[PDB]
Amino acid sequence: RPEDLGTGLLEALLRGDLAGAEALFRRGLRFWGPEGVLEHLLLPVLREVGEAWHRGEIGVAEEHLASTFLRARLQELLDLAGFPPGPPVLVTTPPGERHEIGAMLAAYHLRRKGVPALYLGPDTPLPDLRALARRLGAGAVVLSAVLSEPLRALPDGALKDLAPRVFLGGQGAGPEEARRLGAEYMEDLKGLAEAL
Amino acid sequence: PEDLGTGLLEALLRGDLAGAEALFRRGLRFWGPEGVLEHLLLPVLREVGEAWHRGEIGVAEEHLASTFLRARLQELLDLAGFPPGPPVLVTTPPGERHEIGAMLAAYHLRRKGVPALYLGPDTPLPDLRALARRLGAGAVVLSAVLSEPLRALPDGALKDLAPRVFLGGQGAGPEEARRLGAEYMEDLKGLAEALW
Amino acid sequence: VRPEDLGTGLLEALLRGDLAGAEALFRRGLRFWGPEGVLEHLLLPVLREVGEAWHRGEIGVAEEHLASTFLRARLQELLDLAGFPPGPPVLVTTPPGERHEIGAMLAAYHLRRKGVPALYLGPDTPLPDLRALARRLGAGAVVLSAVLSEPLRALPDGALKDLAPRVFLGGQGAGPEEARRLGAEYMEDLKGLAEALWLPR
Amino acid sequence: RPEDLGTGLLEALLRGDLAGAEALFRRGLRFWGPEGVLEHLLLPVLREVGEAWHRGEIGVAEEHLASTFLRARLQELLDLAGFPPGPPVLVTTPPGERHEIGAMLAAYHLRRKGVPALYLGPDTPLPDLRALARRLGAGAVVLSAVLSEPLRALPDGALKDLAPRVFLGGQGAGPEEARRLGAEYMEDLKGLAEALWLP
Ligand code: B12
Ligand code: B12
Ligand code: B12
Ligand code: B12
Ligand SMILES: [Br-]
Repeated sequence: RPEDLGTGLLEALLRGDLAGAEALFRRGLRFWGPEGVLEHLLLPVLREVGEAWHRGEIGVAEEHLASTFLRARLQELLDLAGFPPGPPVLVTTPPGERHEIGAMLAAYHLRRKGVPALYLGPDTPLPDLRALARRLGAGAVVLSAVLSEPLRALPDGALKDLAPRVFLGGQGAGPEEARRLGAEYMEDLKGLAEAL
Repeated sequence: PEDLGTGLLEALLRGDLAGAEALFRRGLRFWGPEGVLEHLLLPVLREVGEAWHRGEIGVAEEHLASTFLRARLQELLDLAGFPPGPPVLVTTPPGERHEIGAMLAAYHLRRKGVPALYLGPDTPLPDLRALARRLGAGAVVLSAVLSEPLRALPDGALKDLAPRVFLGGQGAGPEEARRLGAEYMEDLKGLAEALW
Repeated sequence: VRPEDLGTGLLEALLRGDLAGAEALFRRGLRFWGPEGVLEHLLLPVLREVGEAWHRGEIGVAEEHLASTFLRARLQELLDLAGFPPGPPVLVTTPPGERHEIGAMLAAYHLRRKGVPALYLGPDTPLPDLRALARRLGAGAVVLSAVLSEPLRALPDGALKDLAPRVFLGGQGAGPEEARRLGAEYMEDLKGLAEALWLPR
Repeated sequence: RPEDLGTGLLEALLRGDLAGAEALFRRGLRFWGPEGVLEHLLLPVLREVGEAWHRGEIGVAEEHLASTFLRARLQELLDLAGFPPGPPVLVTTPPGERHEIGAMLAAYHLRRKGVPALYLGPDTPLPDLRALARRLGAGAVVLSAVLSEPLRALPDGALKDLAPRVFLGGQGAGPEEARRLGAEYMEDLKGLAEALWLP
């Protein structure tokens, strides 16, 4: 039953039953819809994995396994959203940030609203990012920070003119760090599309 | 993979919906969203139609397969993004009961960032015109598999359904479109370009 | 708060072409009340309101189409979430001339929820073709949904009698007298259809 | 058209035409099939991207974009190969190795041969990897190294007893470094499943 899908998915992953995990995920998709399954299945399982690690019950390998699975499910949804033409929004994470899920969520929410979000993958050097934005005439750059340490490593103003609009979010980011870096801060992914 | 079409058709004809669903999903993984329509859904649909037209299968078997494929397309349709802004209304001419062409058109538009509202088939023109006007629709798109429903319409019938009116499907040709006051397009890939 | 309270919001979302909003509201209803709840207390009441509003001339065919297509899509989703078990199927359709799908889809859904392999063919299946498919697949039953009475009236006495070992007819277009004339078993309760099949558990 | 697919795909990616890149990739699939498209399209384009970067013709962002696309196509094929039951083989890259494609190829070739290859993602610390292998009762661990420096940083015997069988490959690896690390070395992915089954 739905309230038990999260537990089932997590237990499936922890015993290496990818087939079973995939079926459970698909059930979640059918029940909650695309946005629903992200809010009520993907994120809760990801958090529980994190909490289990933070508590010492599993290691990085189990975490990697679950993240890779969920990244694959999200990439599927990303390609089902389609990719509109027109000036792209480049989506990535700060240098040193290897966690991808936040960035992919942001790209997904934009693409569902008809915004051409180009997900680059994580960990993009800022000069290279600036150059690509300029060449493709990107309207915005969007950064997801799960950890605060990668943002702390950046100098003041580092994000300031990557693109006409620069957005920073994720639990690793706050309004003060965004201001220091010269980015706009946003808490809700659902409002990122509206903001553009 | 070049065997997915045969497998799907045989699965449907023996009423193995579970197997047909898996095969369809394989086709999705392999060919992508637009690809599975070109390489799996439409070929199977046509083979079913041809088999019926040849007298090899009965209406019930055909219905079963068509209903399945309609359901798979509706799934993909709702997985696509839906932007805000003036909608494009998508339907079929009065008397045209076949849905898949219209659904394809709506899907290809939604993938390209166009807010295509699929109404279902068989919409009377005054009612269609009124809805377009009320919602401030930028366009109406009609899919005609049969030519007879178009033939029954008076000259100019489609001319003012919305600021732009497109007619396609194998039931339509450039001369019939001109007679009816619609713009003709053969390729769905060019419909999105024509709007943006 | 009850499911039918969301009906006005859902319908108004649909009528202004806010598909995202309509979908979200429907999904909320699903989370809160569950599938059977939302079907009985949101989907059907809204479908009827749409129909009545059309029958009264308050909305045009296009708006009605839009709403019906939306509700059909939500029901098809639930239908495919119920899964498809193995075993001899039950074929679900509507009589020739009957284009309305929702009743048939409901019947298929309630069977599938109870572990019965209900094959929904779509609507409007000729009887000899239906009989042939039932025979080939070794179907235990056929289920017919009739919203209109005229399609049933057009059929000869006994026409439904031997489509399969069991044949069930329902929908507001059907009554017990017409079912008896046609040789079908008449059935009002969707939740009791599986039980009526006399299968294990 | 086939002889033009690689150039077309690369140019599509470099101008951020994901729709066009996806179609071109699908054409490659129609021509060459699943295994074919990897040898004739995915890998050549990946290498050309790399070479173009190494030559200074594109920046990291363009490379990231193309690699992310190709990673997505490979993950698709990986999950199409299916996942059999039975004791898994864990597939990853050494600590410090962020490149994924080699590992994904290895997992794919195993899965095609009916081996349950669990791709973990890249860059797994060895104690954590050891623990997961133990928990899942994995018969083998497979590591793909494109860079040599991450292997050089590892202590002697570091890969020994991650499972009863441990394989190391990729251009970053050679037989001498594998022996030092306590892994078995191999070059050809088409032989890897057979090499795991047999002694
Ligand atoms: C999972 C998790 C991890 C995972 C991260 C990988 C993964 N699986 O995603 C792993 C295992 C790596 C991890 C470990 C650590 N992480 Co941790 N862990 C978590 C946990 C449980 C969830 C984080 C999470 O929600 N991630 C999913 C992302 C997508 O959600 P999100 O970042 O909150 O972002 C949301 C929004 O901001 C928005 N969003 C995301 N991106 C963007 C971008 C834009 C533009 C916008 C508008 C919105 C947006 O969408 C998201 C969902 O709504 C939290 C605890 C908790 N929150 O309950 C911590 C937590 C974040 N971790 C913490 C940290 C920093 C760590 C550690 C360094 C601490 C340690 N014990 O060593 C380690 C080391 C990191 C490393 N070396 O890899 C601490 C933070 C404390 C602090 N700030 O000092 C937390 C808060 C735990 C705690 N309560 O103490 N962690
Ligand atoms: C499948 C099929 C059926 C199926 C329908 C399945 C279903 N949809 O539920 C069934 C078996 C029901 C059927 C029956 C009939 N159909 Co029939 N059958 C076909 C068949 C084999 C394929 C049709 C098809 O490709 N559909 C899929 C659609 C999407 O393809 P499409 O219309 O070509 O559209 C493409 C493009 O135009 C574009 N597109 C679509 N819409 C739009 C819109 C725009 C704006 C744009 C830009 C692009 C675009 O995308 C599509 C794919 O690339 C063809 C024969 C053939 N080989 O083509 C006939 C055909 C269409 N059928 C035909 C006939 C005669 C019938 C019947 C009337 C036969 C009869 N006497 O009873 C019945 C009608 C039933 C009714 N309800 O009225 C004729 C039509 C002749 C005509 N009118 O000119 C055809 C051509 C067969 C023939 N050669 O005689 N048929
Ligand atoms: C909605 C509706 C429509 C909608 C249909 C929406 C849709 N896409 O499905 C629209 C607007 C299209 C419509 C139009 C028409 N319909 Co109308 N409308 C209705 C309405 C309001 C409700 C029908 C309904 O409840 N549908 C849902 C189904 C599932 O409900 P149900 O059949 O009662 O079934 C219940 C149970 O029997 C059970 N069930 C269903 N099937 C089965 C099977 C089994 C085995 C079991 C156990 C149980 C079961 O499930 C349901 C639970 O409540 C009624 C009037 C009313 N207030 O009831 C008419 C009504 C059915 N319509 C009617 C008419 C006349 C029409 C039109 C012909 C009007 C016209 N002039 O063109 C058209 C028909 C077009 C055509 N195809 O020929 C008449 C039918 C008269 C008759 N048949 O004798 C009605 C009764 C209105 C009237 N009093 O005049 N209609
Ligand atoms: C593509 C590439 C990149 C790409 C990576 C793209 C990507 N997303 O993977 C990019 C542009 C990022 C790149 C950059 C760098 N790379 Co580079 N580039 C290459 C290139 C052109 C090809 C590598 C390749 O083919 N990878 C794909 C994999 C699958 O191929 P493979 O490892 O040969 O594996 C084959 C087999 O071994 C088998 N296989 C793979 N794994 C396994 C496992 C097992 C068990 C088995 C049996 C078989 C097997 O499958 C493959 C055949 O189909 C080579 C140059 C060349 N001509 O080879 C370098 C090369 C690997 N790069 C190199 C360097 C130096 C770098 C950088 C460190 C440069 C720098 N920044 O200073 C960075 C890395 C930055 C970092 N630390 O993260 C060096 C490595 C030197 C060394 N290892 O001693 C090379 C050799 C170039 C050179 N001549 O200097 N590179
Ligand atoms: Br009900």
